[PDB]
Amino acid sequence: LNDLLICCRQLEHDRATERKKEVEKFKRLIRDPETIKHLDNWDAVFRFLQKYIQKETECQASRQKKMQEISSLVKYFIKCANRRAPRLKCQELLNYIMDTVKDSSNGAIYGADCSNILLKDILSVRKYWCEISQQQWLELFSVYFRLYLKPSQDVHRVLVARIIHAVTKGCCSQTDGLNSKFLDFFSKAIQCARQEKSSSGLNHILAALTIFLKTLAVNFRIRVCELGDEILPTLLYIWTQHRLNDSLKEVIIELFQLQIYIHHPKGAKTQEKGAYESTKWRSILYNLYDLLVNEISHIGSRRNIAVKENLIELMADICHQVFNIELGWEVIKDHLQKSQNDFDLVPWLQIATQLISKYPASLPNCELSPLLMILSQLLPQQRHGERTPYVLRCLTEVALCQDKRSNLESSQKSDLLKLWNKIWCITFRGISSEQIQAENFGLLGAIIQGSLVEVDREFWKLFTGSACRPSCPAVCCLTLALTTSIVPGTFSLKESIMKWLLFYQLTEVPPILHSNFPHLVLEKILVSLTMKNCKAAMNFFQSVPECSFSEVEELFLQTTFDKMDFLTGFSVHQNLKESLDRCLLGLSEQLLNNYSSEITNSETLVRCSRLLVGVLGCYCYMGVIAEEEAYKSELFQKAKSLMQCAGESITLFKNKTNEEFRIGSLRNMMQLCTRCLSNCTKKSPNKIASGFFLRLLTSKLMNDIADICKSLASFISTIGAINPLAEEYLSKQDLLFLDMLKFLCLCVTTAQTNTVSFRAADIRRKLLMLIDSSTLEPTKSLHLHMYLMLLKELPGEEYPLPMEDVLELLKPLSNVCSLYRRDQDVCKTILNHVLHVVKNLGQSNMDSENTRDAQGQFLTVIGAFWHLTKERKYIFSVRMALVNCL
Amino acid sequence: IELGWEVIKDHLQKSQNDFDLVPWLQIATQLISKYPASLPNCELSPLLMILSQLLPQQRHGERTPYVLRCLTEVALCQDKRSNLESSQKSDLLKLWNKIWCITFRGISSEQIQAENFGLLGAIIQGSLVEVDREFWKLFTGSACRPSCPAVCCLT
Repeated sequence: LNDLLICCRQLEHDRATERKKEVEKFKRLIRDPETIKHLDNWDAVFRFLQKYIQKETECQASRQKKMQEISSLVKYFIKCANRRAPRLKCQELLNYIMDTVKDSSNGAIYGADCSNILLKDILSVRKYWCEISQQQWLELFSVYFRLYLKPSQDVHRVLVARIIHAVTKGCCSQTDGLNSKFLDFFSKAIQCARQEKSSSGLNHILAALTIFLKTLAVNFRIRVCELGDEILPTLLYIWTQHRLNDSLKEVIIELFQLQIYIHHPKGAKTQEKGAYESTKWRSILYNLYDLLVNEISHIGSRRNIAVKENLIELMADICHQVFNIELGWEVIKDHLQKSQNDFDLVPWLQIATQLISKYPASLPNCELSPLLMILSQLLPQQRHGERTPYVLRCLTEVALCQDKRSNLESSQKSDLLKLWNKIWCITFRGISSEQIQAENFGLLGAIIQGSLVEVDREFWKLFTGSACRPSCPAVCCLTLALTTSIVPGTFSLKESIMKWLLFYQLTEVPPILHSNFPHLVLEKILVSLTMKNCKAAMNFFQSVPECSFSEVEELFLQTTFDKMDFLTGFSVHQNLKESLDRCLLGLSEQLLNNYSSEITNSETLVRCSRLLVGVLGCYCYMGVIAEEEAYKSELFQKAKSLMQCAGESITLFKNKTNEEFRIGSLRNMMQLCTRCLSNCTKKSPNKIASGFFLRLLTSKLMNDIADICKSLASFISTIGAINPLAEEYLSKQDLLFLDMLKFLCLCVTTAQTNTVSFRAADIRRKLLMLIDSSTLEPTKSLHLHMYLMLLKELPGEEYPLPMEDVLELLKPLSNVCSLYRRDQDVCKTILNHVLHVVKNLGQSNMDSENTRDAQGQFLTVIGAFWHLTKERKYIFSVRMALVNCL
Repeated sequence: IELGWEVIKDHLQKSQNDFDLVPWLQIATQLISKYPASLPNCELSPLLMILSQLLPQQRHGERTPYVLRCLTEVALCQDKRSNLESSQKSDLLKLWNKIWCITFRGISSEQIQAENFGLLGAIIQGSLVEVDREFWKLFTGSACRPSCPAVCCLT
């Protein structure tokens, strides 16, 4: 080991003739046992390589080949050194890269090569990405940006900008942020963009500018505003005089949208509302409006005729900022009128849709009637065309804005009603078109929401027979129709509606079970169908209460003081009850008879059980039935039998763990049952349904899932580094494991409220043994994710947890904090996770030794974090996390 | 070898796509239109049953006008027969009532306007299904435009 290294070092210091074989001898001297016994050091061989390289280069075109093979061999040495683990320290390697790239004596190919090693090794390892200091970060950024500014241009320039985005990503992710004195540097780069035409690496530069402005938007707001005011005209000139590269266009539009957010947070218009106004900025806005108007009328701006969402948002924001040369809705109406083809009509409709959806008040009350008339004229074209769904969804937010206004005069409201009735009768036909099924039901629910057009008896005929299958648009239209209208008795119409909702073929599953619906939506409609007063039940149901760069907009609003976040039992139709019960039992027999172990899936049974428990909870919340007799109903028996028949899937899975085809169905039903449960303690039908679902669950499946937790716990592009918290390290089995932990945590935290067959004490014991100190390994991503999820879910303020359990949970925090102190993202994540155990740590009625030990450990770790923050070792996000936990 | 409508019904049943189903429907329609007597009275009920099953496919497809014309020709052939038994005539009346209540939807589609109007006219002229008050509502307002298909059945 040491003797071999000494011999290799001595051989490398000999003459060139001897070195010709000494290089190969040193390359072949490495071996697996040698590196196994060498684990510690690597700094010795690193500096040996350093001195060998410097002595080789110390002593034209001939030397280029020698440089090539020495670069190849040092690259091989770096790759093999970090093949297993990154033992080599990144500091000296980065200094070597810096001192070899700073000088112009080394060739550009060597610079590109060392950049490749920098990205593949330094920029691909989290430890290397995190151990770089702020001063080293900023000096490396400065030297690389100065190299990018060199007049020499080669193929590597687009490569160099790739570093620029990465390093800028590093300083804003691991450090608090470098000073603003470097901003002018980028300005000069922008000036360079005004001269060069290739723009090979300009996309990366623009992306780096966008991310840097997003990071630094917290401070230097005036500096950012003036920098934008002086830089955006250059970007406008480039856009005018460029080949319109898609990446360049999208990054430029992203920068423009960021600047609009900076200048006009949350659509602010006047100076007193928080927005910043200037003549140059207004001229820039007008020029950008003209450019967007020119560009939207292009083939490549969209076979597809739909414009991308970013363009629509940018155009709508510009229109809102400029609407009061004179601009207004008149030019929009003229463009709509003169659009003789769908190609030039769809973009304007999209712009109007987005503008009304985001800014309902941007449309004056005088122009709503002309807009409605032009939309009505453009709606029919003798058949279902491309623009038909666009117009259908454009009318939706127009109707919504009409709902959200009350200053309209009597004449105007009468005129809009006499136009909306014709709109209703026109849109009544064409519902059978399935390709616009989602769009049609958007209007029908919306208008009924505002009571603009009185519902007719013929509308109730639509939800009958096999005219349309029960889908989410259909049910969300039906519920809104039911809230503000009374179903006619033509005792039979309600029966037809119930039949259509529960249409069963006498061998395909009903569409309600096949597809997914929002939780507790069909059940409310079903229980109100039998209600004496459906409208009253509707008004009663929703009367119950409930428990990125966007946040920078609210931050600016708080800073400017524009938005103050602070200082702010019915009887039921008896006759329909037995009919509903008969339908339920019939579908129960149909589902049970055709059920099979393999061919029949399980999530359909889960959805049917959700429907049954929703109906039961709705009945319990009313005075229809009592809870005790609800427990004894045959609906409970069928719901239990559903999971009894579905448990054989888990029984087969626990024996055949290697199976990879059932994982999708199991994860589907597992996500469904997680969405079924509700952890809120308020008196709501959701709580009753969750309790029923928990009490349905048997102990055998609980034990099986707890055992397979331990069974599976033993299993063994991006510009910069990979976040350890990212999902790319998580496979399908990992996703199943995490949502399985979610389900089990919800079950253990919500079962104690009611009476269940299974005992939660042993379940919690297994959960804690899953994260046992001997078993848990902080170095593993899966184990760390499981620990964070368990810490997030186990604590609960409703009922105090045992102090032994919470101290056992808190014990493995110290080592994972120590091993991941250099990574800011994991620190902020764990700080966000640890704040939910305080609600149970605060309750200390039984002041024992364990309580004092747990609170002392928490106090010590919080104090250590506070001291670390006082040492300027944590980024701003860590500071917000610490403030939140305090 | 034995040949008959049984193989035609089998081909209709096994046709999983409109490519292999439209030609057989066209052949049946032509045979019924030209030679009504070629279809024995025993197989008309299974033929109508398979046609009713093949009529809906969750949207307006290419085979829909062909199925509509086939049903029209079947109704026309049923018009020119009087030897049917009481049980068979009652069963076909019930099946035609089901077809009547099914065919109301999709009337707004102008592409299959002519076929829908022809089928409705065939059923009404044959007196297979008693007309309802909802039928008169169809020719009201601006839901459909007056045309030759809209008046040939109306008269």
